[PDB]
Amino acid sequence: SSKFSNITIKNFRNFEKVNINLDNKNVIFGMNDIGKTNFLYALRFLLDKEIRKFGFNKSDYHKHDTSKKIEIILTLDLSNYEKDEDTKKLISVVKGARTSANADVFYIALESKYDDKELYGNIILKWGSELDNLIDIPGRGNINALDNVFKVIYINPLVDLDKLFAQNKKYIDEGILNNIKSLTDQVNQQIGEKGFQQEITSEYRSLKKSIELKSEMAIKGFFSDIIPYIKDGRRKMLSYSIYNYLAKKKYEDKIVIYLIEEPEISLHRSMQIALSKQLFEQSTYKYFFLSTHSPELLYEMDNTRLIRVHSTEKVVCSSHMYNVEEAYGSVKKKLNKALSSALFAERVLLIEGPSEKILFEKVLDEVEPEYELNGGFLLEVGGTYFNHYVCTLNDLGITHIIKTDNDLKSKKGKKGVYELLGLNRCLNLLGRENLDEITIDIPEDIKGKKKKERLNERKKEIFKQYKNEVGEFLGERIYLSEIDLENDLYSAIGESMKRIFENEDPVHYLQKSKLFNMVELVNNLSTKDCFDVFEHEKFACLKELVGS
Amino acid sequence: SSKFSNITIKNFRNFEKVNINLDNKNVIFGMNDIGKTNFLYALRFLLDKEIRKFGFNKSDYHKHDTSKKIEIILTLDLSNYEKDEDTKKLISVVKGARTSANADVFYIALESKYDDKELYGNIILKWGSELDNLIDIPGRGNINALDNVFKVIYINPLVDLDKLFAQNKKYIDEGILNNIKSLTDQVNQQIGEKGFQQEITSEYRSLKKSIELKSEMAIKGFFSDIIPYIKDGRRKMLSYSIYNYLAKKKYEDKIVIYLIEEPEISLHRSMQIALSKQLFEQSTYKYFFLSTHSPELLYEMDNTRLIRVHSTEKVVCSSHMYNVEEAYGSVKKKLNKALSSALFAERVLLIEGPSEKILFEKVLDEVEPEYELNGGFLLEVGGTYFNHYVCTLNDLGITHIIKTDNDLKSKKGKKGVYELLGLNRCLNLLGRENLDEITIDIPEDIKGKKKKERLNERKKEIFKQYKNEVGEFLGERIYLSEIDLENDLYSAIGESMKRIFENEDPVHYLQKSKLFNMVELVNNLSTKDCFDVFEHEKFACLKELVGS
Amino acid sequence: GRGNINALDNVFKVIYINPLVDLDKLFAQNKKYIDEGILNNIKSLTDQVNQQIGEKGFQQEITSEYRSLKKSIELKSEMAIKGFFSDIIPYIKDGRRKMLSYSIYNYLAKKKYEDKIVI
Repeated sequence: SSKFSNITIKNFRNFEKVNINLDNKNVIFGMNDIGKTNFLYALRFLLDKEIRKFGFNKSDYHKHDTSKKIEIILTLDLSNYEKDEDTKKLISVVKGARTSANADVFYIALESKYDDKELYGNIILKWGSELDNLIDIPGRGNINALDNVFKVIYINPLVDLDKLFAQNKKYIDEGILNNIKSLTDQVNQQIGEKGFQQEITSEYRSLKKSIELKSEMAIKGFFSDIIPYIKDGRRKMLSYSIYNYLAKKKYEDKIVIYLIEEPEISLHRSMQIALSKQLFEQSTYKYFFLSTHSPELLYEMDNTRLIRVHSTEKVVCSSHMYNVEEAYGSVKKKLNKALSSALFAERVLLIEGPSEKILFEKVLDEVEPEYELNGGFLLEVGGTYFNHYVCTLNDLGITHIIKTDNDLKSKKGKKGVYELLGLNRCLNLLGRENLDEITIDIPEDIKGKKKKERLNERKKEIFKQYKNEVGEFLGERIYLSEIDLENDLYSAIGESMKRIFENEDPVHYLQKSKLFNMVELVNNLSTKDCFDVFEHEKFACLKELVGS
Repeated sequence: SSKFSNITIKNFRNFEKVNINLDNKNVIFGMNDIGKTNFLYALRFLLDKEIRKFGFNKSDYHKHDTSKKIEIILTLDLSNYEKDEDTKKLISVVKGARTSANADVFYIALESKYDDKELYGNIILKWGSELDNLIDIPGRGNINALDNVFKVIYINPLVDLDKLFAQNKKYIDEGILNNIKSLTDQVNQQIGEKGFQQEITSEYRSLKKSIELKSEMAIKGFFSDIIPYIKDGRRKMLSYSIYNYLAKKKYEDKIVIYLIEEPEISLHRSMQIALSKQLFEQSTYKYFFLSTHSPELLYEMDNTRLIRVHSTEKVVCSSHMYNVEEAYGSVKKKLNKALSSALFAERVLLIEGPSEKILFEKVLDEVEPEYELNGGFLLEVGGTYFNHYVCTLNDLGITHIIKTDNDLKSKKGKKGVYELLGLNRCLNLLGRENLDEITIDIPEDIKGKKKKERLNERKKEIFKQYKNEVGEFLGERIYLSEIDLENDLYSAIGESMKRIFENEDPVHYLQKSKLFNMVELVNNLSTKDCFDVFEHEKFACLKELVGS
Repeated sequence: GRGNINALDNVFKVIYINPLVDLDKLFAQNKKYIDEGILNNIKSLTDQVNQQIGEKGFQQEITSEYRSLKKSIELKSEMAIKGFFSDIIPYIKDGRRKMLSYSIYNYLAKKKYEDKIVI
């Protein structure tokens, strides 16, 4: 359902052989800053006439090897031709280069072979329906048929608004203009109305065989300079405001593709969210490619493809089609802001709530305070299932770790029925179906602390029944507690928790106020306590997060 | 206890009259990008010889008025002279410009008066112990005594490592060097060992009345070019790695001041945290001024002064000495990451946990989804008191709003005693002392849901007793619920909550699993429900957050 | 000397004539230092430009786009804000304009630097 299928880059700079799936809206990010920039340049060379005329240098070839040929192919999908207007744009120019047998697909390729004597390898653009017999894109002079289809707008991080406005002023009443024109000449008559015009001529005439020297603008009219005025960081957003209005009117007849590199540069965090809303929520930017290091620039992300360039020197690329389902729509904004910062990390530990974050932040601080520097990240997920977070992180090649409590949820409208919520979420990551809800018989005289302890006994009983299902969880880096985190914490530092709280049952007291008591616990936690919790088998997720 | 007291900027560019307190480590941020840049330039003009020799242009004067004089004064504190080594650095150069009566203070001023005929206003640097009779800083030629005290290192956002390395190579064995030197000459003898050297001379000699042409490096030795090699974004951190080692050895005899502008540019989020740890935790950067738009660059902030430039055109500056107390040290990293993003907002709503964030994000989405674009922010605080967050936001001129539940906490080691935790935190913001803990008599047969309902009756009773104390909370934008959020939510949409949950007591069912049930609630919440919750008097904090 | 100037800078003013020079750029340096009832009519007429320029579809649509993006966008025209004197570049009635730059230097330096020795 997207015109842009995938792009292939062969032997171009650090790209040995890289295949990346695509969509209308694409966002690229990762550690390799060189790979992200070369990715945008590889798209410009294929589609931007100004950057393509310069040809390939020796450095652009992969590993500076001129024998290997540079090849950049863009695969397109024309299946939605019946209801896509921009698809008909491409068809009208391609004409007979398509075949009816493969009418759904169309290829746009860039081939380059290097000449030693000419010290210069030219760029030959081919297209066609079949990848085997691509034909040269027809052209006459400095323009070809491809330049009539696609117009590439590259938004530099740093831009002067007055300079770009001078480019758009020309194309963007008459009886009124005539009065302004005659009045413009009225300026020059009053300016001359005098001692300098006559003395510079007497000096010029003796020097060289009328020197009036009027004033600019009045010669060419008021339209020559019409720079804007509002009523550094603020004017950057007005340049985007010009781009939206300009490109639609100027390039309505062709497909416009935006290449936005690092737009968060010299931009406030609040404006980054404003730009993110305009990129995804608004239909103003139909097709763009975005390179960003800013998590706040993805707060409003939806219906986009996320491309992650790996930190390795091989320049491996992992792409994910990020789409928020309608069921998650009521918590979409909360979910995106938490996941946006996790895309840039290397290992993400899925925790439930803030009480786990308060504990883990203190424990990690004593054991390994540089865990975020090396790519670790604590992502808290509350109320929702793990599938949306795991699918996005898995496709992007990000190591995901899950630590959740074994919980039971009472079904509404019926008493005595409890859903196996803790197991179902871990089973959902493995693709298995939700387990049947169970009914446990608790007497009416058993309430409060006595009631909770009996429910814990069912959790331990349920945990033992699915002993093999837990075995599959550990292979998938899923860590399901027997009862909950507080009981696993008691197993690691029971002597410390009893001394810290002086209460004979520290687990019961910790769960009274989970946030406050966890803060009270971490304040009195010893350094050996943090190492004991870290080294304990029940907390293997902390060892997997640091990556030892 | 800090050498840098405050700085005064008068009639310099957009700074009409601005007074900013300072410390050794300073971070500046805000909407006004022009004010932050002019703030760093105002410091360079006072202390950087290279930027000071160019003098003041007409544009540098405030509102382009040359009548008003530009004045930049830096107030210093020399009280810690007995134990501060860098203080003795300044004393050794100032010599007799200090008086013993005001020995604790020293002024460094920049005065500029404009000449119409000379079209140029020079920079006159004065210093002295008394602000009334400042004396010209002694100098001879292009250097003065102040250039011997302070060395300003300005770190540009974009820097080439090889170029800065060429500046530091000179100042950073012999029998080994002698073998490398003779071997270097061995290159040239083997290079000549020939057809080009004789033919270009035959052409040159006929053209003009020996043309051997050897090879660079071999003439000046191997030390001329020694560029580094490791075994774009990665090399930026190595440039900082050079700066730490270079500046300490090169400028050990003088006070080095770093001016770092927008270092998050072209830097990964993980490296920003690495740089933040080096700025605050490490003692490598004793004195610096930091301009940043990145919240991740303040994850490790501590013992620094936060300067916030207001969004207004008057360029108002609010400064806060941010310091984390020892009591908050066990949750310092968790607290900083939440507060770092709140410094850049304009209105911050302090909520307790994520269940409040899940609800507020959905409600705000329907009512005002652009609330973060206009400066709103939801900051969740769990387990800790509000004083640390409110003091930082209040000093920076950021509107702070607090919404918390009226809670009771059981004291450890004793039953029947409950602390008025909900009221104490709101009283702590007003400066009042903690209230005396109360004891409520609950029978042993009353447990579970019946026990919670009796405790709610005490909360309503406690709420009515302190009816006037709640009145002072509303003036301070403190919103204390009578019982909790769930009961206030029932008051706003009771009909909707009963229909959504089908349970006769939706408040009791919502509190069973606060996270999951809140997600279940917001999914079925109507648009009119969000407007009813927003318009209700119990949720006036949402109206104060958007700023209507 | 005091600051960036010394007594020698008050005696001698050095004019360095580069082989390649743009006349319009050097003229912008000398325009400031080189009647009133006439200037007042030119000034009011300069404001008469801006009133007739706005007299309209772009000023309202860019604001609707800006206001939704960020919490009036009229955008007039340069020169009319600072007056006619901001840009007054010359016009005669590459090699020829080089001699006119010397023609400016002779007249400029004598009036501007009459009080000091010009080299």
